[PDB]
Amino acid sequence: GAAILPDLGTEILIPVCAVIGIAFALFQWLLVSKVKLSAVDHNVVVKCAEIQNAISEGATSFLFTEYKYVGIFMVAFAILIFLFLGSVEGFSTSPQACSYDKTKTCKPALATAIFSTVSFLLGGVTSLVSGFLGMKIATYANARTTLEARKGVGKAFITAFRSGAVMGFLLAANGLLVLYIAINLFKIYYGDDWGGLFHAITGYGLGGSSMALFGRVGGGIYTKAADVGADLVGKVERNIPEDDPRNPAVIADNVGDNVGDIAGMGSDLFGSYAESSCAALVVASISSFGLNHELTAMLYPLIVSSVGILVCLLTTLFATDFFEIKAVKEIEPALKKQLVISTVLMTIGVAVVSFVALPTSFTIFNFGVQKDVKSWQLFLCVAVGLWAGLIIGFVTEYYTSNAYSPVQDVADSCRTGAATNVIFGLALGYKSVIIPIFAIAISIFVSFTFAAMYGIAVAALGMLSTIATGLAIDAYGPISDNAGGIAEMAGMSHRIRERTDALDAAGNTTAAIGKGFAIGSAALVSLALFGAFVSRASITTVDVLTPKVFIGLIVGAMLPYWFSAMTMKSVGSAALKMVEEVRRQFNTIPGLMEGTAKPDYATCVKISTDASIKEMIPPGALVMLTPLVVGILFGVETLSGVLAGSLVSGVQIAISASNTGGAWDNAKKYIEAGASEHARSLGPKGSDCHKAAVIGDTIGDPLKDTSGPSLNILIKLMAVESLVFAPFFATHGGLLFKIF
Amino acid sequence: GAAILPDLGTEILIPVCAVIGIAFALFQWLLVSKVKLSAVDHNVVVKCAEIQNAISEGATSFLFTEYKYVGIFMVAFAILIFLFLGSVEGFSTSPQACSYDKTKTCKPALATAIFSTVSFLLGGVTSLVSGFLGMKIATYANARTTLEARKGVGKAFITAFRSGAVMGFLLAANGLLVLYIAINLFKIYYGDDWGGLFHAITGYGLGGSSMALFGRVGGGIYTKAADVGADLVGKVERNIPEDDPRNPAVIADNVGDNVGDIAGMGSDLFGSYAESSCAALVVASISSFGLNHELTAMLYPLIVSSVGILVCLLTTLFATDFFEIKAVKEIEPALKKQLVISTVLMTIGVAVVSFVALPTSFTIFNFGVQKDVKSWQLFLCVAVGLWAGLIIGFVTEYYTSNAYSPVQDVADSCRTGAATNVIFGLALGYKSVIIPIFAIAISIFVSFTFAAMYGIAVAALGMLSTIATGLAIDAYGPISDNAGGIAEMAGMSHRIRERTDALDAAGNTTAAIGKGFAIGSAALVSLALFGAFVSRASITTVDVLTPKVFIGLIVGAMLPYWFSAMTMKSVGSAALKMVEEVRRQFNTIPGLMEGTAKPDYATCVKISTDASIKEMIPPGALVMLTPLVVGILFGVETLSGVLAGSLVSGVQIAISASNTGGAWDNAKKYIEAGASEHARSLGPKGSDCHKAAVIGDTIGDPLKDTSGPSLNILIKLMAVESLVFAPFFATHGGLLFKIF
Ligand SMILES: [K+]
Ligand SMILES: [K+]
Ligand SMILES: [Mg+2]
Ligand SMILES: [Mg+2]
Ligand SMILES: [Mg+2]
Ligand SMILES: [Mg+2]
Ligand SMILES: [Mg+2]
Ligand SMILES: [Mg+2]
Ligand SMILES: [Mg+2]
Ligand SMILES: [Mg+2]
Ligand SMILES: [Mg+2]
Ligand SMILES: [Mg+2]
Repeated sequence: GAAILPDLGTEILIPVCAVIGIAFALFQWLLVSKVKLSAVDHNVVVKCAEIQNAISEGATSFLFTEYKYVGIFMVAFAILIFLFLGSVEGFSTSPQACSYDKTKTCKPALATAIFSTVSFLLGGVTSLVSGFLGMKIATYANARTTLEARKGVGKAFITAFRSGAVMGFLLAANGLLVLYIAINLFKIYYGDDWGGLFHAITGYGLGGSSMALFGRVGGGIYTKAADVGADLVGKVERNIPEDDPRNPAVIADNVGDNVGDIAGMGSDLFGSYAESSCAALVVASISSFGLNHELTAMLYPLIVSSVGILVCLLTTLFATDFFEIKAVKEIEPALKKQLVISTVLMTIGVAVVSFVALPTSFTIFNFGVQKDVKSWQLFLCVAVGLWAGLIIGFVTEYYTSNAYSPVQDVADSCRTGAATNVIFGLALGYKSVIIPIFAIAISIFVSFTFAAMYGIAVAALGMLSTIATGLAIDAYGPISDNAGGIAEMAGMSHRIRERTDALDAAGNTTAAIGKGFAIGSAALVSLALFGAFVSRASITTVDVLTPKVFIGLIVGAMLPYWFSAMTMKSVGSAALKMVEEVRRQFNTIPGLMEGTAKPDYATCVKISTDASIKEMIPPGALVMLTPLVVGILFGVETLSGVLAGSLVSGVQIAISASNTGGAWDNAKKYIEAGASEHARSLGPKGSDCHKAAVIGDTIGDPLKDTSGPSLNILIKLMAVESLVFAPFFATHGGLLFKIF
Repeated sequence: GAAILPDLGTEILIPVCAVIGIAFALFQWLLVSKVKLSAVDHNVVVKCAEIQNAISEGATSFLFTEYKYVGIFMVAFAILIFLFLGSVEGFSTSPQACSYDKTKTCKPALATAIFSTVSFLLGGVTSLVSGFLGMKIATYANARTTLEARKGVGKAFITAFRSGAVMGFLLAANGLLVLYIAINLFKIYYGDDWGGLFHAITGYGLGGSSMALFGRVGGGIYTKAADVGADLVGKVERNIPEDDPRNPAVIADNVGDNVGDIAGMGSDLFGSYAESSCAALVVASISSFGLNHELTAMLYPLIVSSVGILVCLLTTLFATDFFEIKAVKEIEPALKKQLVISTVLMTIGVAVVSFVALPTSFTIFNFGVQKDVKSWQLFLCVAVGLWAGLIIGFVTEYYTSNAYSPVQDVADSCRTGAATNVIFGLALGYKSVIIPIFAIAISIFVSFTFAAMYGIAVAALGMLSTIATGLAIDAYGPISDNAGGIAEMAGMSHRIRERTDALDAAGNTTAAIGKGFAIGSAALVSLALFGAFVSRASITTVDVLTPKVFIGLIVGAMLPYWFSAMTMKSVGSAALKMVEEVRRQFNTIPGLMEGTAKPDYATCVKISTDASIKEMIPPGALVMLTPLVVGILFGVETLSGVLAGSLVSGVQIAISASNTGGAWDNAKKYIEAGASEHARSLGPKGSDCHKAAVIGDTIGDPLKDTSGPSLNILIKLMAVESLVFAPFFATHGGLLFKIF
């Protein structure tokens, strides 16, 4: 029948939790504000503050530029959405039989065409705010982390983690709240037509991820162009420290961290959150929950997320208060414990939520038939995703942390030069896919078996139920990155850089981990969305052994490579420019190498601004146009193949790129830190071994920061896009087969 | 209906063409014998023949070693083939109703369990002979190519190309003759049970690809460990010319070209040919050709191959007689003319064959139903694969020859160091997959529609119809590669090496093209076998949106990466050892760097001998065990997913790795040749640009020569293997689902 938790209870619980998540984030921002500094040893607090201003000014500046374009694109694309969805019923205004129940009347397809546009814009905008907010907190916390490092690793860790949590909590609560608001607003018009309500609502994730795609690639190109240029000429050529203020590309590099690893990453994960929620909602909308108009159960995913916010708050308190770091070897397990604790607490949280928000029996729509599902089967659906996530974290840590043998061997291979470094690095990344894929496959199998597409979507959301914490441990990294950047630029003592280098190395692992969650959840949500698309397209069977499906499958499997070709080439080209620029300034500015002359930072900022803004367009277009072109020309069966193929194929390359990139970075950190006999025998900085690592790191740069992480967006974006345009491809698509 | 050409004529025609092909091969060998030399400036000729002997001894010594292990394994696996297939009908000896026509009676399954073992071993042995005969001609032709280079490139080119033709006509004609024999031999037992006959014949391809997986991987690891070692210490560290007899790894390296790029590749393409024929045969055996016992049409594939030889013979004359070569500008065009001419003639050829060897109307088995097909549609099926082959060749040249921009930009990117070289090279390879996939997709759509799994399989044969030429142009490369290594080692003039370097460069592009054909044809044949596998396993539908298929799909898609992880790491490790070794000799043996002392070659041969024999086992096991493990534990649905997944995923990485690898190679050559202002700008040899390219080149070594090309075996092997064991899996597999 109904659940223990009455509807009005749900309607209160959700926004209350969002409000708690927001209040908690503000509180943390407030605590961080205790670290004082101003640009008006005293000299060192003044240099930190000016550098921080430079970075802040650059990051805010680029985003406004980027968002202007993306914002325009968004508005264009929303028009396409209205037009195409609107034409499905020739823009009629009349009601129609509910496609999920012929006996009832549903709102016109036109309404949905309109509201899908509204949720799209909503998601687009929210995705922009997610990246902008993360950027504001990161550019605020970076120099404060630097100053706090004067007292030790532990203190700096706290200010970087707290701030990472500012972003995590803000993003989760705001994404939750907006969606919650959107649903309640849409419902006023839809009333009893919940299928229409929730089918319109899915624009929200389409919005989120479209904007994310450009945010990730734009930011991604911007940052790696600087990073490669700065590192190659500075470290490999001119034998100076990494973020040396003599290096004209350092400002661009550090801004790059906020603009890619933060803003782009933030948008990326918002889209993950939005899509997973949306995919669970559409399926439930025509399951027993939606048909019987049972609000609490319908909003199950949002209740899961609300509780995630609370669990993550708790988990946060452990790292922030109940515990203290005194030694560097403690940083990574601190971070790892955030995942362990949250996963355990959330397992209990989901149990409770599954107990009180689900009737013990219900039906889940399953390709035209109401499948009987029990609430303990559902618990296992979200729990299996949540646990697959954790497994993925552990495996990814094992492959990217310099505490373990894979990366150490990679560093060790530097002893025979760059070529062996790269071979080992590539080999490592390839190897690293094995277990996450099994974890994903297991997740699919359990969740698919128990509750079809709905179960799979709820597994995705389970993997993202602790998104607040996931984001915190991840956002922690770029802030720690800037901290050391600012330390070197501020001429602070070697003790500070060693501390930031410890934080930053842990950040590399944490980043690989976040990528892992992004890929894992993306594979889940995409499968669910694929299934939903299939019903909506009135496809009876996706048969791999039909010519239309199979050509789609193989072409779909190529797109991730097409996409990587473009993004790699962009970074490669922009970095080539950057290096020529950096060399020139060392070669022609008297006193630069000497330390008496100040370099031109703006020119480097300009090179990575010009390249990113321009070169984000073709890959964005590839992804976004593909479902349209394929659906219109070849049709829904073929598009089917493309969805499956880009899923199973993209996922392998996404994982191996992000991990290979991470492994190289930390293999270099291992050499730079020389905190063991092995490490030292590879040093010191400047050695042939070290420069070999730098070469690896630098090749890994676009792998793990531009193409790699955007691949998960490629996959999940094409999937909501397809679901949103499904009736339009069903009705007006497959032209090439119609004319012939 | 039946065909113009009588069964008796077909029985005569086939071996005549085979005999002709062998007659033409021996002839070319005799001409090569004209270039006389011996061991036991004429001081050169003695040194060359001394050098040639170290290599010939090395190649031979390794293959025997390698073939000892493979042969043993070949025996073990054959037992499994007998046990597992025997267990289908409890090892009964009674006849049984035909699988395809219940009204009729068919031979015992046990009989087939036996013949499948017979054809398998027949295949393994014919594979080993293919690689061995290729090594023998190559090891005989290399020094002959060196000596005739004293009279310009043109004369050195013919001895090289004639020798390439020797391997190509022996392989194409021997695989044909044995198959033909095996069929007729098998017929004696099977009589009217053609279904049983040609299902028994499929073991042939399973055998060929089985004894090729190990030869490609094993030989690919021997070479490349040597290659990376010799080049990194030689050129990058000690600044001596490539293949300098000072370098203790040069003998292994030049042996490696024969043991990997000749032997391994020879076996690879044998598998490709055997599988394509066998695949075409099995669908035909239960089509109207096999039901109505129409022999000529039944052996249509073997008839296509037969005219293939003749056509390729004619085509070869154009390079051997009808047209000569002066400018190095001409070599690449001469090689590419061989593709174009053979493709045109053979288009007419297949038209002839299709007009005389097929009834104008017939039926093709189509997933349980006889599908009406017209002989002109079959013409199109093989032609589309034939032309797809040419397209793939052209595109592969565009992305791998240093006469075009992609590779030139890659070389150019060396100006900013090894990292930009690697980033650019990686991007290029990714890029390069687009058009070939499209070609493959088009071939599939056209062939699948017309004639189902038969068309597709016949499209694979179409792409391989000119294999005699394909092998000629490809084998030519390693022969040229050795010819330059011997020149250096014999200390002939700069002008000698500069000529072979041009021949070698042509060989690089030519080896990439061979890789395209291998990958292109493998995608085609695997899909047909997959199809065949599906009927044979009594699967109604391969539905992507089922838990069993989907987990198969994503896991299958991971396999190519797991396999690449092993093979890359293998070369990485062996390469690390080889460098440590070449350095050891350079630092200890007094006056070695001078030339007053002889390096210990045997040590370097041992490091690579030890690595390859050991390290080829796991990846072989992975590919061999996967169907068995998946089919038995999870069942034929999941294995369906695995097969589809490993196909669409593995092809992307196979192409991109091969092209990247070829690209870095030719970019290095480009600099080394300095035949333009731009090339000379990056030089001279020893320069930073040249070293950065060497780094890129040695990273690409395992990419194009170990992992990359082996992947096409991974895909096609798993497909035949799955087909052969289908009844077993259908009957006794799926355990994990039965018990729970
Ligand atoms: K990081
Ligand atoms: K070659
Ligand atoms: Mg850097
Ligand atoms: Mg950074
Ligand atoms: Mg940094
Ligand atoms: Mg890092
Ligand atoms: Mg970096
Ligand atoms: Mg080499
Ligand atoms: Mg070689
Ligand atoms: Mg060579
Ligand atoms: Mg080569
Ligand atoms: Mg090589």
